[PDB]
Amino acid sequence: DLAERFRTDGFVFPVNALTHAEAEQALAECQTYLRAVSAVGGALARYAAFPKIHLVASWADRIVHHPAILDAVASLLGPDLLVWSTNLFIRPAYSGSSLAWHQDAVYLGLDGYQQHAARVWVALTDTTIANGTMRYARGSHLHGALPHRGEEIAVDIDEAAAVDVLLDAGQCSVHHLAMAHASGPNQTDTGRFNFAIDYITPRVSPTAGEDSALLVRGTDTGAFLPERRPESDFDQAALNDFYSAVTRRQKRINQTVQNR
Repeated sequence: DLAERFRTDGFVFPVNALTHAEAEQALAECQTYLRAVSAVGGALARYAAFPKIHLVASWADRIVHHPAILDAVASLLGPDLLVWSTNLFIRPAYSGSSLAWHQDAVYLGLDGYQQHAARVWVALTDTTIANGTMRYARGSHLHGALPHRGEEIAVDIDEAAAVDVLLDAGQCSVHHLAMAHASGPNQTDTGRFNFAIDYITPRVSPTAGEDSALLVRGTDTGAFLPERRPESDFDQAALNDFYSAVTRRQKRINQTVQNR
């Protein structure tokens, strides 16, 4: 029924992943990682929060391979899975900014996310009605990406029917890349930390340009050049593959953004 809920609503949550203790430990490792790349500066600091954290940081590598997440995603997308990107979405204490309703798919340049992709939104902290959580628009995914603070989907969203994504630390939400969502400001004294993972099957293909992804279930990488797991935090081989993979991805992003 998990797949049925996902396909009907365009999302499904909560699904269990990390324990509270694993969530807190992961958050500590994430914070340690952020400080470290900030001190190194350069390209790691610039791309600290996206799009390939899992290729250089052991804590991110561990989560995207977590069996509970992979099992949940497999029940939605099938047994052949790849990690296409990772994102840190952090809303610090008393951050007054808001994000308009929008869909993740707009600038990803992917073909086949309609049936063969899902974003896993892992709560490293609790998500509450007041700490800047995401809201979903149920059923807003059924026509794929739509035309678009950030830019906003050109459609009227019923705010009263929107669904606050409320999670215990360690739980996650899974939503369609065409799910319309918005996020409010964090009104609390504690930062809100979420780790987002884009899972795809080999039936997803880039609209244009060379692309890469990390095989996590199955043996088929489709059109994607294969990536590798980091042997250790900031291992030089991982850094070199990171530079290559991020450069490849940002070329794609730059290209789709140009075709607005």
